[PDB]
Amino acid sequence: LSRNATSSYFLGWQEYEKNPYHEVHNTNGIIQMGLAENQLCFDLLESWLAKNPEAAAFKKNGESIFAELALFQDYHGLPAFKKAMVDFMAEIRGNKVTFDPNHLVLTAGATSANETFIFCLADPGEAVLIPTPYYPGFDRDLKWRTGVEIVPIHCTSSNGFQITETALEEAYQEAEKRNLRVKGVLVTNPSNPLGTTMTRNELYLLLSFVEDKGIHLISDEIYSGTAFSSPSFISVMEVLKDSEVWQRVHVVYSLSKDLGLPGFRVGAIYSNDDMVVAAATKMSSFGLVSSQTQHLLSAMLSDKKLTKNYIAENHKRLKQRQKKLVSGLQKSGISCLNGNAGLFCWVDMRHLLRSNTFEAEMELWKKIVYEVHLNISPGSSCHCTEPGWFRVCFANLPERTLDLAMQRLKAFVGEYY
Amino acid sequence: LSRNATSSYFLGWQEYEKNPYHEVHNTNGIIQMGLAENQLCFDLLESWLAKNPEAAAFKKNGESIFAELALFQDYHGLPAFKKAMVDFMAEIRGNKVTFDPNHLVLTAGATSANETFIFCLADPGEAVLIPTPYYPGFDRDLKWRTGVEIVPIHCTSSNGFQITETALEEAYQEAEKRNLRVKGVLVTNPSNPLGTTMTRNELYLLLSFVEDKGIHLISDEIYSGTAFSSPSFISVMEVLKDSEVWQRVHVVYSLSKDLGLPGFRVGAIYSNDDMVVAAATKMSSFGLVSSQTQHLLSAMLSDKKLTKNYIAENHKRLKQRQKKLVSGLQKSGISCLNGNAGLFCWVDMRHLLRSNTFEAEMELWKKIVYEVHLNISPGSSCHCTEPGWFRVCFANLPERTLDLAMQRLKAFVGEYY
Ligand SMILES: *CC[C@H](NCc1c(COP(=O)(O)O)cnc(C)c1O)C(=O)O
Ligand SMILES: *CC[C@H](NCc1c(COP(=O)(O)O)cnc(C)c1O)C(=O)O
Ligand SMILES: [K+]
Ligand code: NI
Ligand code: NI
Ligand code: NI
Ligand code: NI
Repeated sequence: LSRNATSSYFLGWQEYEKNPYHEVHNTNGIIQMGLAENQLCFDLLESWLAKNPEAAAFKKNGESIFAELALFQDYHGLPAFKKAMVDFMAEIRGNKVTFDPNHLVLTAGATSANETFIFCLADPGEAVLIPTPYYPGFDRDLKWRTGVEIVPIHCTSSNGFQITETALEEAYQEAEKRNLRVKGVLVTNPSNPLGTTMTRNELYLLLSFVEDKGIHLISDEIYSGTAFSSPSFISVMEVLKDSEVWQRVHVVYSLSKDLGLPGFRVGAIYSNDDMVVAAATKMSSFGLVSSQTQHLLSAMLSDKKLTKNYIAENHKRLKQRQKKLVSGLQKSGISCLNGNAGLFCWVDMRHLLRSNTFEAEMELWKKIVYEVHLNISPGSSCHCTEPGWFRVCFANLPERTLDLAMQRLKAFVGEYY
Repeated sequence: LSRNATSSYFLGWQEYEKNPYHEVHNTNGIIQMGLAENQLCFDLLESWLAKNPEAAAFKKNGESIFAELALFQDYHGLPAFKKAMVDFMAEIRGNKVTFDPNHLVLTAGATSANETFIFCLADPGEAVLIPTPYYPGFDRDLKWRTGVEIVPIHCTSSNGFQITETALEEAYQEAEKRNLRVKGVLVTNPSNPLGTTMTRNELYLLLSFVEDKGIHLISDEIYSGTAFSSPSFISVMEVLKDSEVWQRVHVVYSLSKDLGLPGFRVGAIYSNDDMVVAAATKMSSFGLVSSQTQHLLSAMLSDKKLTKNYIAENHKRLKQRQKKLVSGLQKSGISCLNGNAGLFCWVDMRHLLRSNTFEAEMELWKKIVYEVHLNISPGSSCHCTEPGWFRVCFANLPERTLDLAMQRLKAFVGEYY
């Protein structure tokens, strides 16, 4: 084959499938708390669909448009869907910001949109700065086929894993050291795996740093609609609304996490740079969104009654579900980073480490997966600077199963501590 | 931006949108005969859908499976859909060959599957051999992000644009000359833009050549279901059915052309090499097929009554439509390559060239688009070795519009010749 053709986050995931938990067929199975999915609000969608069958019937205004959709492969995207998307994104941001649909580019999921953005701004050998801890999938998405390098901006629990001027300069000094040409910074807001919204000061800090370095800022806002608690979610685009730096600020979105439709593969890129758009637009040809899905979500995201109620009901259920995990953890004497967003909790299990090393982290992880039968993501998998932290997903399973996981966890700790 | 971020086939296409033809709003518009789309058999699908609403209703065996689909993002693909796909591909090949679903990899269209295959077999700087003329989109799909080079295997009208032992060695000698490492040959069977099925002798010739060079063979069989006339379509996989070369034979498929659903973005890769599959599989994450589309086509492609009737009715309508273009052309004294497949005719307009040059070809093309108001693909756009040839699509428009195009063409020739 070729070079391109030739961790724990992916292993635990594969182990889960080798022996998945089932409330009837396999009660001693592995419980999956390692995938950030949101299955809480399906009933609201399932209900709406069964009563609004026209979208799925390839019909518009009553008349069939099956032929038009079957042929639609325009890499510019279905216009009705792009408008519905930019309004939904505006609604999530309290309508404090507005997006132009001619500047929105659809992609098959955010996995496809992040890689695409890398291909547009960084040539092989070049580099991007990314705050750690970060989504484990980034190592694959952003590097495998682009040949670009990620230089970590380290963050510690000292200041709640926030981004500091110190970390930024330090990460950039590491780039210059390795003679790597830094093309930009890619941040996740709200943060995965932290489950925290970025503060306005962090945002201004990023905007200033990339203004002094003449580089790009990419904000992965896929969890923007999962901000179920104060403070408020602040889009990087809102911070620009209060010279030439805005042409270097970009947004990556997806309907995978707030709507819980990762299977439909709807992602997007939004940039103010007319050039980035045109190039990203052309690249979407490699991963367009099914026109069938575009038309369906175009009808759903157009029902302002459905979206207003969905957002409010999702925040509510997320918050309730989050407290149930926190309390379940507090029950075993385990604390979490104070999070107000995401579909997971960044958990502090340092006090359970044999030693302050990653080797010890690994060991604790193995036991949890092979003994407690729970799949969670270790912090080294997220490139966290300090051992002991784990990401635990709480919205990808039934409440009762969540309780079960907690019990198996309480037993374990009260079984070795 | 970056290097990656920074012809006539694409221009004529853009001109068409700047002034598209319309049988009511714009009769002097440009007629599109440059896009190989099949709108002939939509009625059969549209009809089936309106009477089998469950697929589009996210329901299986009566029960809702909306939640399961919404969450399905497995890069291994929905199993029911993969089985339905491998049987449909088997049916198109007269069930003379069988495909294993664990060896089939889904991608968002064949555009996504061809690039992916390039990333798996060729490292940047390396090369692939491709018979000309070939699909203009290949220059973008296979080279833009892979950095791989295409070395043309020239074919002339002398022997009906078939592939000869001479052309193969010659193309390979050109590679060695440019110190390019040849990784394989990528062929289109049936051929685009020729609209001809590959003969068994050509297939054996390719299998032998790649066996002597120790390289891979990729067969783009996206038009396999558009073989509406004798001789029969012969899959490269059938030729292998009558030592270690089969592990280097691969197939690229799509539902864009036989089913006429380019908008749904369903593509696939099939290889016998367990290693290629696993790697292609991982790469599909960048362009997965919407689970909604997978489930819909899983029901449709499972109705053996629908598929048997669709295939037979499609061949029939294609053949009838093809003769209508040939006769329309013969009417202006224009001949075509004797084609038995595809959604287009490879037309000989050499006798209309001011001179035997491409400059003259360009000139004839400009006039046709700007004067006759017809969009067709010139042969240089396909990297044809001899000027004067044009690809004309006949299945992407209403019969009456097709007649109109013919009239405007007859007038033109009888207006300058
Ligand atoms: C649901 C997986 C979750 N996060 C994934 C993810 C993506 C991929 O999303 P998609 O749109 O479905 O391709 C892109 N960006 C980020 C920042 C994340 O987290 C997880 O398990 O972490
Ligand atoms: C319908 C366009 C037609 N051929 C396209 C094409 C593709 C892309 O197909 P998709 O599956 O929709 O991404 C891939 N391979 C080949 C060989 C062709 O021709 C055209 O206008 O030529
Ligand atoms: K897709
Ligand atoms: Ni367009
Ligand atoms: Ni603009
Ligand atoms: Ni899988
Ligand atoms: Ni096998």
